[PDB]
Amino acid sequence: RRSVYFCGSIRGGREDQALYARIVSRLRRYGKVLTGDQFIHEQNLNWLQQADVVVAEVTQPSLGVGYELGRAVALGKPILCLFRPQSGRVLSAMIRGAADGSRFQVWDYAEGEVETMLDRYFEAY
Amino acid sequence: RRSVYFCGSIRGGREDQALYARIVSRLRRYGKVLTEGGDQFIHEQNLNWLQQADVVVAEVTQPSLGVGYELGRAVALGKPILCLFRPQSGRVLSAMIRGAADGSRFQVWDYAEGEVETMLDRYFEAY
Ligand SMILES: CN1N=C(N)c2cn([C@@H]3O[C@H](COP(=O)(O)O)[C@@H](O)[C@H]3O)c3ncnc1c23
Ligand SMILES: CN1N=C(N)c2cn([C@@H]3O[C@H](COP(=O)(O)O)[C@@H](O)[C@H]3O)c3ncnc1c23
Repeated sequence: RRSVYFCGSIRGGREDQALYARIVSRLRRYGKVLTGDQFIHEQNLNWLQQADVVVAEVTQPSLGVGYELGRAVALGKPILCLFRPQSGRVLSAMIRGAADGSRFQVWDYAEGEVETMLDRYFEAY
Repeated sequence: RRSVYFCGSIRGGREDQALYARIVSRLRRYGKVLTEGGDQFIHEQNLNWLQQADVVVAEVTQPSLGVGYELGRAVALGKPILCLFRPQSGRVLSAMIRGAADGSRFQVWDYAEGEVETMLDRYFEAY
């Protein structure tokens, strides 16, 4: 059974929290979902090393999500970023520009599509 | 000359623009500041500068994917890091940045809005 690490804004804001729950619920079909500040950081870094794939929802700007992505790229992890363009935001150049189409992927989606997007990525992975 | 890479929110919000310019100015005293095609060019140019950099300085008060990402890449390259956070903002700093501190290779310092130059001074003559 493969490991999935999911990334989503917390102190950047909990606006998309309910959408994170849907993503996590869907990911459970595709693997085990892995996901006092030092302990938080070390436990997360531990789980990040274990993960076979990293999935982030990057619509809500977040330091932690970005940092997780950064450590994940350096660890050679396959990454999927999901961004909602209809949110009115322009995605961070550093995230969007990291997309190489294989190891680092960034997918634009509509709020109601999230499940079908996840299925599409994993049915190809 | 010594190279400094500076990180600050752009697409996460420009609330702290002025404070970055203040930081950049002071950093110029301690070395060359590398940070003054599309997004792919921006990422590639920035990774190149990050690799060259001797030290990484980030203002982490405004939440930002890019800043976090840069800090993540920087840790993995083994760069010395300094994060500055402003508790006056009312925000609670991300656990992942605050928890990433080891007090030498990765420092996270709290500051008040008039202390920014004096905080930067402290780090560089202890560097
Ligand atoms: C209590 N707490 N606080 C966080 N800020 C915090 C951040 N994170 C991780 O970092 C990301 C959120 O970063 P922030 O939005 O900066 O909070 C999430 O993807 C989490 O995996 C956490 N994981 C467990 N507990 C956490 C946190
Ligand atoms: C045009 N543009 N847009 C960005 N979002 C953007 C982000 N960044 C880098 O990423 C950090 C800001 O990321 P975001 O706040 O997510 O935009 C800064 O510290 C910059 O070094 C950039 N560097 C040059 N040009 C940029 C950007």
